[PDB]
Amino acid sequence: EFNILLATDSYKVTHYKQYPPNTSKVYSYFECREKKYEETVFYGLQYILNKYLKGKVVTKEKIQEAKDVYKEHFQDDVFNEKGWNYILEKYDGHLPIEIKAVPEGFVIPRGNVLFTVENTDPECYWLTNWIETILVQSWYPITVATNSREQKKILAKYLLETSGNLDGLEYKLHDFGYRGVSSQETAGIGASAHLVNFKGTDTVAGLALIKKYYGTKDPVPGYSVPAAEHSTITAWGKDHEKDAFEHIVTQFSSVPVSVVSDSYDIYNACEKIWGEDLRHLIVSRSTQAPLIIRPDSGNPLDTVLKVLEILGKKFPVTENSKGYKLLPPYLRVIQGDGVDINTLQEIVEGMKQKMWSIENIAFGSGGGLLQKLTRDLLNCSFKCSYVVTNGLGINVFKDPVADPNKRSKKGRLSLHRTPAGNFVTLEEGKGDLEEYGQDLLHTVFKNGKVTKSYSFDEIRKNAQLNIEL
Amino acid sequence: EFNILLATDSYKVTHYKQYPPNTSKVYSYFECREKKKYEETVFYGLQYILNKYLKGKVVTKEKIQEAKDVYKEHFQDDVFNEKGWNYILEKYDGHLPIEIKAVPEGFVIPRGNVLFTVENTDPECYWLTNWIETILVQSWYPITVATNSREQKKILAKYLLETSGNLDGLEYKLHDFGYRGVSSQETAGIGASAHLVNFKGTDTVAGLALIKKYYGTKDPVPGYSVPAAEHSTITAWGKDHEKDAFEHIVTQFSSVPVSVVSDSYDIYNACEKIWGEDLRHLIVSRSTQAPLIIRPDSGNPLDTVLKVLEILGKKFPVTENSKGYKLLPPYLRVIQGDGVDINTLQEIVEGMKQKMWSIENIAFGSGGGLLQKLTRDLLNCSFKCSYVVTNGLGINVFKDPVADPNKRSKKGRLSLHRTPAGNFVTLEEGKGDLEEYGQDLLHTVFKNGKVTKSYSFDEIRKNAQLNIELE
Ligand SMILES: Nc1cccc(C(=O)N2CCC(CCCCNC(=O)/C=C/c3cccnc3)CC2)c1
Ligand SMILES: Nc1cccc(C(=O)N2CCC(CCCCNC(=O)/C=C/c3cccnc3)CC2)c1
Repeated sequence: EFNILLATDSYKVTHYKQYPPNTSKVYSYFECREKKYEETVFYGLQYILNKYLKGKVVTKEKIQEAKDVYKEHFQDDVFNEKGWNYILEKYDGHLPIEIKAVPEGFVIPRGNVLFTVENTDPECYWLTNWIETILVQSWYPITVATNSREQKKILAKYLLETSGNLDGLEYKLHDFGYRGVSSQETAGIGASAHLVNFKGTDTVAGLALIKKYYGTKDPVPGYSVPAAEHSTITAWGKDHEKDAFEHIVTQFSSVPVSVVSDSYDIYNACEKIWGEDLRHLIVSRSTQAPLIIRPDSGNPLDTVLKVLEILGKKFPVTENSKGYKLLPPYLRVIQGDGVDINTLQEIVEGMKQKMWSIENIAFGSGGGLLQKLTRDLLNCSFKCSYVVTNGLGINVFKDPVADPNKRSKKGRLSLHRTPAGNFVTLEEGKGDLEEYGQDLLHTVFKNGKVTKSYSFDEIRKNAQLNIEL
Repeated sequence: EFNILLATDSYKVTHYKQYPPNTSKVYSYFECREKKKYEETVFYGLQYILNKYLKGKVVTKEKIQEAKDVYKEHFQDDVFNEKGWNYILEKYDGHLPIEIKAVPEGFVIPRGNVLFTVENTDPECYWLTNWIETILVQSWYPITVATNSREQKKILAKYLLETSGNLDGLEYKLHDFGYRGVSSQETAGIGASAHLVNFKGTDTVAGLALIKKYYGTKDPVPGYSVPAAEHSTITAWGKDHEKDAFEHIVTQFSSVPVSVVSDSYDIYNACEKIWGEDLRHLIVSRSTQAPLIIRPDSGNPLDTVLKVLEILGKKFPVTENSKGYKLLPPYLRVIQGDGVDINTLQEIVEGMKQKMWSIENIAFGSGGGLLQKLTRDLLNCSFKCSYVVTNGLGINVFKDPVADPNKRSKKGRLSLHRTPAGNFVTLEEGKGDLEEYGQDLLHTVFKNGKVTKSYSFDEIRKNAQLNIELE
């Protein structure tokens, strides 16, 4: 079972002995520090509040387990047993913490307060930063959701330019990342974050997480279709690739079906197998049930362009109302190898230059989508900005000489709309002056309870692109 | 609760309809594919997966029904192999009819070798082998963390031995700072445990419980830490009182090593004029067991380390060790734990060496670089079907994409062997059966729902030792 007393960085065990004597308040905040990626989608806090922070999180057994572990880990008795016991006894093991946060799905420029944390009992001054470690992990769903939304912006731009509309947008970036993340837990968190922006996923773990922690009106938040893998083609033998293809598209004759076509020779597969031997099985398919040809190797742009050129010579191409070429409706491509935000841009731009509509393609992304991301992409960071010691509040901050980008904010913070409707973070308690209206942060956790929450449907609404609105 | 029926890539739900008819066996393997440097990989983490997710009764009627219900909506179609999952429930009380054979954990194996194989033990469950690809391929993560951590240990060992003449302290020279910087609690425990294969210092507490539960150590714990400050504990004093914070902290922890982040405002002033003058008397009186460890945390990591050492060498008595390298007094050391990854680590120790500073002077912390800034394509960790039985005939299967020979997979039944010169070879096409190469190094570790062979964390560490530590 999870034990919050064992879910912090080791050094934080020792911090209660380091703050100024008679400190009754430690007040901290989270931002995606300013330094590409100008605005971040705030998502994932609610998962952490519910799974890890709410309710009775301290027990006698957890305190004893922690004590025993830390005694050996530090080769010394430095653990605040009394401090944890106080929480157990006074609050029935509910954390005396208040968290205020911007609504989930909100899209906020860099360098703004996203949430704040403070203790609600003077005895628990040390608890605010105990829980930095677990809260800072919100970087991950924030960053996944942000980077996925940034890819959506690219796809929207190019789809609108090449087709005149956004039809199909929220299926154009499919999550392939389940195997390529670091754990089952990560898989669910990251896949949920991608689903803020798109509807297509193979990372099944995302569905249960959303259902449990956020909720949707629809039975599920994301969808998939049948598709082949190398094992299901290659198992037939090298000389029987055509047989595998015929079997699979016949098994799935009335739903869209993706078929990995590069086991031996993508270009032969497209030109000869699909384009000649099995063409009669493709041209007969419903518009609601296309064959989706999947290359999976080689230079992504060059491979997509060559696959399209092949198919456009074997199948009847049309020219849409914008002047771009369009495969027949029973035939599409999915490129799901080497896709990240940079190659995504390269591919759609190269397709546009060769007069191929983005309607012809969808993308899959695995590691690029869910794994090839770090906390330093958006500089997601938690810092103390205010303390009260001997009854006096002081504004506190770091400001390292050699790196002004690491300067932190001072004092009590609030988030506001400017007169032009942008965001601003007021420091030093200046929000109290009421020159910029009401604080946009809401209390979402207090004293062991989640006090405000968002459905997944609301999060999605909040995270929509302008071009969509 | 975890449901293995919902723990696969969605498309794999449809694959039972795609394999050739009359297929009784699907046999697949995992490797860290070679790429025409990370030449060798530490095999670690499978045992976690086997125990946590794969062993015992993993199928129930309720799990079947919930998968069925989710998949109907997710696919907008009924494609789920309810019959096949029910078969396992009724026939094997929900235990997976799968055999997995693996190289022992901690083993260090060159790229492009079989590390483990998976096959179904019941013909009806031909589809189950690749169902569990997704969950098993996540072993990429502990392998990669353990590998990348070991490659960093190789760099540290080289420069420590050069600058000092020995490896003392090596075991503590790369500390895990990564708990906040990973994507989840579960990742934290897995990655931290992988780093501890190579080192003994960690602040990622999650790693300890994982090792205790799934591997085990003769010692009470596998990893250790010391007291240390963060910006909050310094800055909470007010800037004008940074010296008061330092004094308070080193006096609180006067008898153990203590790390004190020193860059809140001006790292150079803190070193030269706070530690180097105002509080010097509290540092020179410390035990060799209980040094002050000054922690910069900003600026160019090499430049900052070199400037910090230059300042400290002017304020504190420096000696020259027997190799000619400068050494701080024993009550004073440095920890650099900003911007550290395998590339910057190398830069910093080389820069130190060029300026005649012993690596004895320094330890490193690494967070995102150690545990998060890694992907499955670093070592090309990959799982592929290499053998099937169809109509009772075994056939060697493989991929070989025309545009990428690096993605060619191995053929047939595989086995891993020592070569006559003591290297490793993977034999393909069942050639291991010829017995020209001594015993297969793959052992059965899972069979029909049971974990059949386990390794302690101690054994894993032994297996993963560096040669230089052997020598
Ligand atoms: N306009 C346009 C253009 C392209 C297509 C379409 C269209 O019909 N759809 C949009 C795409 C949507 C999903 C397709 C997933 C296919 N699945 C795979 O390829 C699975 C691979 C995989 C690989 C590795 C790991 N896990 C899974 C089906 C509907 C429309
Ligand atoms: N030769 C030599 C050279 C350098 C030192 C030493 C020496 O005494 N040791 C080696 C190092 C070992 C551990 C020190 C960790 C200190 N912890 C921190 O700085 C924690 C920071 C942090 C930051 C972010 C997230 N989590 C934690 C103490 C023993 C010997």
